[PDB]
Amino acid sequence: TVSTINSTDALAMVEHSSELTLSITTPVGTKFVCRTPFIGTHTDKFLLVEMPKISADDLQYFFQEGFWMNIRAISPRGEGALIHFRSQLMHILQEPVPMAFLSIPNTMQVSQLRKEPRFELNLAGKVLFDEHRGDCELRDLSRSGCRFITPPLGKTYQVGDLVALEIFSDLRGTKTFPPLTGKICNLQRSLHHARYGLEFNEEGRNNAKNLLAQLKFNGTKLTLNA
Amino acid sequence: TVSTINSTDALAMVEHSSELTLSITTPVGTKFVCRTPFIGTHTDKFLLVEMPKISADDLQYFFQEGFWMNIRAISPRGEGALIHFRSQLMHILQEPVPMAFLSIPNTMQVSQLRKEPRFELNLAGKVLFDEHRGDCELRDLSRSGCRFITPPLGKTYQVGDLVALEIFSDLRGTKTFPPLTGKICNLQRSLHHARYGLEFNEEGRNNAKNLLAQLKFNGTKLTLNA
Repeated sequence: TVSTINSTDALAMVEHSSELTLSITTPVGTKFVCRTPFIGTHTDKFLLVEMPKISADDLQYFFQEGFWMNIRAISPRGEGALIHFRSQLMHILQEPVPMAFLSIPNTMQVSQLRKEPRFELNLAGKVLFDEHRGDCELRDLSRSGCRFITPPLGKTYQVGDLVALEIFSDLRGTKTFPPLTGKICNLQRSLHHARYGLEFNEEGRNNAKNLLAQLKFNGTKLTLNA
Repeated sequence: TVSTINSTDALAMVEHSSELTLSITTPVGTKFVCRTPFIGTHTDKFLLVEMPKISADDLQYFFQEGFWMNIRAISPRGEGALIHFRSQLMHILQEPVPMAFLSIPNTMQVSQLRKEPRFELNLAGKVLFDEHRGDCELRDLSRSGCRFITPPLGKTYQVGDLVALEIFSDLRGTKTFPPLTGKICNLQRSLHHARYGLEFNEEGRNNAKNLLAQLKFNGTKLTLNA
């Protein structure tokens, strides 16, 4: 799962100048999110960062000494990794150059990212198999495969079947993205669900890459950009 | 050969917290050398470093704002690389924490290191071949092979000969390091020189690794530690 290690080792995984994401919560409970480059660290005393490129007002309201924040750093190690930790804004300097000094916790949590990230969704569409079309809902998607559900009492598919998912790309479902083609690699029938796992073929992988690109992230998940 | 590239790209090759070597020349011409960790950089404005761990007096005499220095940074990229550039000490801070701000030049010179570094030397010894010993001088050495010279009028060796170099390990040449064994891979005879290139076998490589370890670096080259 996730690993908790010493901050010195966790930060060694991060490249200087890389971007940090700051989720700030002010003393009165208001929230703000910004990003700023990671300078480096001083011994084990401070985490140095550049002043966020935000309006003077936002700096005034959300970037004051003493304020706490949850920071998320990135690491290129392996297929990537995310480093999460909580830090307090200790000092701000304007001379010789504007920069902030954050606190360093004893440990940080490191999350290894997957080679092929999976996205959770719920996009209606059609399943095309042997010239017949049925309804389906895309529930999980990665550049290599996906998971979809269909009406438990509609047409049934068997493992090994070459199907094509025609996902609606519009608000009212009439237009569809290029088809996600592949073979059913697994399935599960229950009283209320017909669950299927699809493994894309070359064509399917390209259209999947294209579909992920047309989608918009709402802060929680990918959805139709409309 | 050596490459000259933009400092932003050159510094991206260096890992934060890694050690920097500072060769300082004061305004009155005196010289000093110290090492200190690399913090990171602020945008393209400054190179941040930790205060060198030297005596107060040395800091007073060699680490003042305005002083120029030649810096050498290391990079793990490839078999390694050395980044050389000149920098001026722009600002020193004591609060929130002691740290120095150095200038960043437009470009830096990057030198790729070899997988198997070669050392220049001149260590007398004996060449053992077919039970006979002759004089020689070790002139070049790496973990995998070496170059040595012998009296142009002494015994001659041919390419492919399995010889053993018994390098004297003491001040007056009577004791020798474990033998550097291998095959002559090339040679060159001149009026004043008999030059040979040796390729170590397994045994030779181990003794070579051991010999490099017993040697002392005088600041210019490796020599007998005595």
